[PDB]
Amino acid sequence: AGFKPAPPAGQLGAVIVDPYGNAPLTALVDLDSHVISDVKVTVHGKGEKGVEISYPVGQESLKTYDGVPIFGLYQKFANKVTVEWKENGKVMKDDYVVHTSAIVNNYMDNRSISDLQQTKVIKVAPGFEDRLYLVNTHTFTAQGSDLHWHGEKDKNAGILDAGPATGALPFDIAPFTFIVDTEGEYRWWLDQDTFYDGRDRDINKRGYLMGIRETPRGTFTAVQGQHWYEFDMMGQVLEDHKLPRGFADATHESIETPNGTVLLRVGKSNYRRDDGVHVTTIRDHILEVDKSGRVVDVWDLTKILDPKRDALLGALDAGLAHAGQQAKLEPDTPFGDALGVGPGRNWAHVNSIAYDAKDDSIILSSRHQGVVKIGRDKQVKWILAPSKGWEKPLASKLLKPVDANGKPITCNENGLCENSDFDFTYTQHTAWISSKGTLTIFDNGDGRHLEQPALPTMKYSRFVEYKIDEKKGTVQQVWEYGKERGYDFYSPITSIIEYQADRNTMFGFGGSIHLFDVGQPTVGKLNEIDYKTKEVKVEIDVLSDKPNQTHYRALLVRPQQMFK
Amino acid sequence: AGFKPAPPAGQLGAVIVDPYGNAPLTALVDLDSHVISDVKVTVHGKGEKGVEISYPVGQESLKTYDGVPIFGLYQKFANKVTVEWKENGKVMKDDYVVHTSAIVNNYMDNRSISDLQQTKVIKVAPGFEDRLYLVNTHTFTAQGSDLHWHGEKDKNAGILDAGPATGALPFDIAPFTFIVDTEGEYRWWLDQDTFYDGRDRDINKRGYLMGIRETPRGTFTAVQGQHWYEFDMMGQVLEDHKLPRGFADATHESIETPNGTVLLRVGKSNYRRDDGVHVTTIRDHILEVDKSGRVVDVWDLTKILDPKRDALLGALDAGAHAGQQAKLEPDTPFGDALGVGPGRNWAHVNSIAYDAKDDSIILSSRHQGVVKIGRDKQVKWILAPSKGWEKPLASKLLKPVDANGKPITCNENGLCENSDFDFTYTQHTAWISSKGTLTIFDNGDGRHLEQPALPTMKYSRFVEYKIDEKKGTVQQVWEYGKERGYDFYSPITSIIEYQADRNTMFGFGGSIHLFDVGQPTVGKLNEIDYKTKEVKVEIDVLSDKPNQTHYRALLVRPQQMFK
Amino acid sequence: AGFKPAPPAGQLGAVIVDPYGNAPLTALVDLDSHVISDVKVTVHGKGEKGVEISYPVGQESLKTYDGVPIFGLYQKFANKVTVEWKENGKVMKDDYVVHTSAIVNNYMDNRSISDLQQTKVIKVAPGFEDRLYLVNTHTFTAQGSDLHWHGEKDKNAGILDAGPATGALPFDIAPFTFIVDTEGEYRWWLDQDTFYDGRDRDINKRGYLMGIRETPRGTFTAVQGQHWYEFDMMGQVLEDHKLPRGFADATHESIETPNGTVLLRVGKSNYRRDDGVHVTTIRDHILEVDKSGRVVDVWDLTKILDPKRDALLGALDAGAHAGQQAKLEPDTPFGDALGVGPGRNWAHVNSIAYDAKDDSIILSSRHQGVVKIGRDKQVKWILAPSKGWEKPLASKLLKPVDANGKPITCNENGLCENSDFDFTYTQHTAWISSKGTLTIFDNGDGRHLEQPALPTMKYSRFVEYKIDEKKGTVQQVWEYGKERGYDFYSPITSIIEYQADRNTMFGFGGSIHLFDVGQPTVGKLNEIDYKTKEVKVEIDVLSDKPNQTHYRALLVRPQQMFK
Ligand SMILES: Cc1cc(=O)oc2cc(O)ccc12
Ligand SMILES: Cc1cc(=O)oc2cc(O)ccc12
Ligand SMILES: Cc1cc(=O)oc2cc(O)ccc12
Repeated sequence: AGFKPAPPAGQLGAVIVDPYGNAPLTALVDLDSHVISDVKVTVHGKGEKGVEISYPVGQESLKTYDGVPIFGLYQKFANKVTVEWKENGKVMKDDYVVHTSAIVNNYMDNRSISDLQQTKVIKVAPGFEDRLYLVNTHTFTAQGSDLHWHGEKDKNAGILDAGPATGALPFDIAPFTFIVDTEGEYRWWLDQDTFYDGRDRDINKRGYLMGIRETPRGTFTAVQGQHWYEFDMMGQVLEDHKLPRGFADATHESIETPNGTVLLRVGKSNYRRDDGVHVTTIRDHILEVDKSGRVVDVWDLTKILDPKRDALLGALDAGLAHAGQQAKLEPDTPFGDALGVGPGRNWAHVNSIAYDAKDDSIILSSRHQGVVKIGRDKQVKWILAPSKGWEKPLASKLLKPVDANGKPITCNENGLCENSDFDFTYTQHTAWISSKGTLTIFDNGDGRHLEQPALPTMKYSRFVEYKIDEKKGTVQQVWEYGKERGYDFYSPITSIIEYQADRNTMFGFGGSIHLFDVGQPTVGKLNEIDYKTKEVKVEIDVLSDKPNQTHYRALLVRPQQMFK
Repeated sequence: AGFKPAPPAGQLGAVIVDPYGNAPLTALVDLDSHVISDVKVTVHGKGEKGVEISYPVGQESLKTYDGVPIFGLYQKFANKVTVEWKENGKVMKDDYVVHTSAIVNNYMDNRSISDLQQTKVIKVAPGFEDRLYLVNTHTFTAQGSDLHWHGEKDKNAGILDAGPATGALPFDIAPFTFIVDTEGEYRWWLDQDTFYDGRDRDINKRGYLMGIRETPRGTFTAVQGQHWYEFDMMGQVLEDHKLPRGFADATHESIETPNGTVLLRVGKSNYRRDDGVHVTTIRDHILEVDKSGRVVDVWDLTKILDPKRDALLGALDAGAHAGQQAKLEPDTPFGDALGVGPGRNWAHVNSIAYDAKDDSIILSSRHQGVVKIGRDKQVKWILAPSKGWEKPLASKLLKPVDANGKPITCNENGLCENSDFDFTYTQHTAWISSKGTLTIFDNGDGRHLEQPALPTMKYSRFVEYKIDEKKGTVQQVWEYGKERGYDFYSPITSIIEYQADRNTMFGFGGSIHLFDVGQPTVGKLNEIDYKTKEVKVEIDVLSDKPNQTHYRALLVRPQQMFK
Repeated sequence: AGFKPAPPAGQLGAVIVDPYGNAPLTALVDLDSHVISDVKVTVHGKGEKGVEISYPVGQESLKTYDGVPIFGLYQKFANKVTVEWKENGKVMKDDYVVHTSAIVNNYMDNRSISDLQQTKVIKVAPGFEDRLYLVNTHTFTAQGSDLHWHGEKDKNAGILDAGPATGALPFDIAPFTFIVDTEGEYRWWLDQDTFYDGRDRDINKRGYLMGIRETPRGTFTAVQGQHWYEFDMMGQVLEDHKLPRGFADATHESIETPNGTVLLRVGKSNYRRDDGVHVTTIRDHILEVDKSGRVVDVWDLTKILDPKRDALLGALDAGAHAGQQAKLEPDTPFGDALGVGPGRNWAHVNSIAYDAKDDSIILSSRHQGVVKIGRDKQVKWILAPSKGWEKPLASKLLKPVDANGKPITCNENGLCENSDFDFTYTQHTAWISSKGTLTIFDNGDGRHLEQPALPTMKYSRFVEYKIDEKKGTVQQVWEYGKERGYDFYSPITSIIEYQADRNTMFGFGGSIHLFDVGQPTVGKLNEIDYKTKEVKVEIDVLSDKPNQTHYRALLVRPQQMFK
């Protein structure tokens, strides 16, 4: 004999904790050749106020896992799990005790407050107890940024000098990926080693895990460094693709379209500038790729927008900590991940993508320029931004602010409006299309009205929603929130909103609250705001495990959709 | 810085050889940020009778490779290549001299005749000089089969005994993957390290590279051991998927459907038999999987067909001990062995065809026949001699008919009276031609459910059928090879596929002379005129070790490779 | 059972080609549980003037390989091999025909002249026909240098600027590693994938394969990037160590001591300068490490020597912009660049010798000279022109003397009056011959701390010295090459080593014609008679791409390879 496999737990197979080895708060009930249907799983709340997690499991899932997927376990706990099915026409039920192990943070040093990120529940309105949020955050590595792309030497550089760096390889950090419930408990953990290894020098396993977005299959896409991925809630890495050889440094976003493709935000490696110098470009290219990893289309933004436009670039906050100081651009800023104009500098900093199925177009959030729609035809359709700095042909594409009745609102070139609640967005994020059809944006608000304010705390962020009339070329602000909440609700970077049709709320995550508060944990604030009354239905704070460490994004995840 | 990159070769960028590192007879012309269109590549023939290779290159390819793909080089040679394009409305052309290195066989030993498999051009009709063929063949490793799946110990077994083996892990061999032109020159090579490593004991890089099929994108799918793949002619691995956790041992076939899914042939690991014993089943499940590697559907053939049917199994060549008829036993231990029941090689399914018309699959069972099975998991029809089949299945058997539609009388063994009609035996590649007919490679071992008096009395056929599903009849409408006898007999493997572009039947017999101890095995590439039956192409491929079968070959077209 | 292993070839086991998968011109005769002794292998020459290769094989090797190691095959050939042994007191012999595959260069592009480096046999004196030489050379990758270490941003730098680079990660190139016989045939090849992968971005498989040195076991040590290695002539990787975490960028040398430790040349990562800025230092630390990869000792040369000394640095060829004298600057950014101070290439140490007699190390500093440093971390003596050196170091300078022991008068630039005596400049391989003398390859760039009127006025020397450490004197006792002029001038790399078996000076000039734009670079293998100065061997190796330096070569002996 050798060693036997786990024996059957009840009326099906063994119950396997973490089948794929990437998700320790998950398990699987082995099917053991049983033919079953009507499968329904219930993970009971831990103790008194504990949140219960419940979902149906589809056939494709049962077939793919060869078993019933168990999602929503607590760490280091004797979880109580109920699985119900139909077998041979008869109704069946098993009760399992599924013991779990611990969540490990593999990236800790003297900066660490503790191992895990802390949660504080601030508000949970009745009827929102069941909400689950996936938090896409990260934690500093001991080493810090240790690698650069090698670039091309400029003719004006010292003859003796080594070659310069290029691109944005140092944009690299350990991931911290979990689902939190409304009691503030971790109910899912993605092992950090799934995608990342910050101790090895294998660039295939470095980067910044970002752009976690749900697919039509209830699975998720993601980007990290030079690869893009698809994974599921069982921790199965379903796709792992290298970027096509011409491109590098995928960050911020990955979204599956209805046509089966995936949009990514990358840079072009070995991009030849008009002066013949080769650079890796920064955050200014869009790819459409298929599940074969092949390029279906590319948008080179350096030829579509205006890379010499510094209207917003010059209005920016230097901040860490050289904070509260307006960015002074320089002609000789060396190429690299650096504020500046031109291909090879961070002139666009595109940070989100939305696919408009209606006209086969894409909407981009550019942190440093504004928000634009670009066609399949590579033509600018419209731009949402202050008018300053834009030249013709592009100035003609700026949308015109109007009111509820459609009458022009009067705005200066800096985007400051007269006698109106209307305001443009500035250093914004997640310009997405809601189920309503409108354009929702997280208006971070750094460099608002194209200047820094008199004092540093005079900043605020907004959840805003616009209605756009494309034929008329008009934009109407139709909803906003957070303007009154001041610095204490200001995320200078990252962050996301998304409209939730099911309970008519606006979901939001402010990812860098108190970023600049030296020695203080950064706050990620999960919010759900009632769309009609503007009341807080959910407010949950996530505190970084090291001081002054931004979070990136969060998602409202629904267990009902996870296992098609 | 420090060391500079390759400089531009002509008017575009550098020309890199084997950019992905898996295809040493390819190159890439870096785009270097040039905006180009109307691209056309030409690789010139080597010497006097050398075959030129020419193709257009699409925008998707330009964008994917960040350059112009150069396919069809010769090894260890100063290839002459011409690239034409349009840029700023101007017509542009470059001529490049692209030097290549050598093709390496990493699996040689005292059995090796030489390093590479030898090609002999026998016949090339005018107008067929341009043809290219991808040969999916293999080469023995020094150690042979070295790993087994662990099975469950049987209760009739000894108390002290170690557990048995199960499944088919030993089905494992180094790949030998190349494209040959009609001068018998190698024009493409897939490095053996791309997918395989027979020296390491990482099961993820083991198995039997098989089922190389073109996709709608001009790329190819393949299976090997516990993974399935997609790659392209630049040697880029586009997909690499583990089989879903319930399944094992993917062999023989992989085909992309029009719905974006892929059909695979696997076995079930930890399959619970009715007597409670768990086994890895052998070559009797079909998976439909999506490009995420998830299971869209599963056909469990042990519940759809009849695993107890020994009609054809009992009548098989044992081949060390070839020639002999296979005497089955009730106690054959579970494993990759001839036998009945789940956990033995009762079915040995070796090809799949998706029928888009009714959303069903056509399967070739080496040991049972050819069957259509529906999305609903119901048998729609069976092409096979009637012996051994019982109701409810017996009634799905197709009935042979003539050109006018009248019954052909056949005994239960598939022997027909006064007819060219014959069923298929131990067959392969039951596919659906562009005509809508069923093409099969009829290997012919166990023909008429018996062994012949003499081994040399065996023959193989290309054969084609017209099926009326409504009427439930089958009509043999084309055959070839019966009259070529033994020197055309492939006991195993092999394939045919109807070519509409030039009305030929393409064929590859993979195991000609397999049983001639000490002799190279012959893989014969053939294009046969569909009307005249004239041999338009015949090329023989000889194994680099004796008694080493080839699997399949494909007719590849350069103008489809780079979408 | 499934697929059988290779069967026995003769009276032992199967004969496997490239058993470890890294050395395609080797084979192994499986022992198959035979108990043998007195083993001798003979690989016969190819054709008329072919060099036979013969050697004994020890019990340790038999046991390690589980078989008889076959070394010295030709590529793509039916090698004839004879194996003799003793078994049960009977004398035994087998003759094997061992077929091989081809040698592959995986790094080719439009710069490629052809796939392999070309060899030209110029001179082979009788009694030197058997000589074998391992050539440690390299080949440009398509992309060139693509990665940098990230450094610490300097406070005099722009607020908006991204952080700078540091260290020498770009020092990275595909290896080209082979053994040539005196017919100029390749008799061994180390697969480039053994250690390197220039297509992937796994830094563990990057760098510059260097410092290949024989060990007391007849195996070899090497360094590449962030790892050090030990391998043998069967292509077996015996050790693979990461550098200790404080260190980076191992280049140029690796030598095993008699105490079981290994000496390496690295840089320090996160080295804190006195101004508080952290850098990866360049080529200025020596590690002694044990076979566990642990640090036994460290020599930090930035505290032992003088990093501010620009005597030789200021006088260097800039070579794109070759010929020009190097005009140093105070603001040269830290990095792999000519300059003073920690974090610039002030030292560029390129060889190490352990002196067992007093437990000290002799170093060659390309930019400073030759120095002995003790276990105690004290400078024992310095071989260099006196310019730029200040006390306390100035006083450790050796003083030149004649055969009778009398002073030779030299200016501060190393120009001597009425003497053959000259110091070394930008030199390499300051080793200790079996005679106890110091041998150096005097490249000669920056000779006499100046550039010449004309570039063609440069020459290189083999040179030998007798040092009295007690007296503090140095005596030039042998030189060669000054009178061969430019066609013998190696600006960089290169090596010599005294051969006692036949009283020759072995040499390899690695960069002959380096600056002839568009021309292959020449690596010249030489054995020079120590008494007569007659050229006993001269073989030229030509780079596969223009202007591509070679590093080193070693004289290898088959009868030592298999302990
Ligand atoms: C300044 C900064 C820090 C960070 O950790 O992440 C970022 C992500 C962005 O998209 C833009 C800016 C930052
Ligand atoms: C009998 C046999 C030997 C082999 O080497 O390969 C095979 C492949 C198959 O699909 C079926 C049978 C065989
Ligand atoms: C100048 C130079 C070029 C090179 O390719 O390799 C080198 C190696 C060295 O140790 C020192 C200098 C060089």
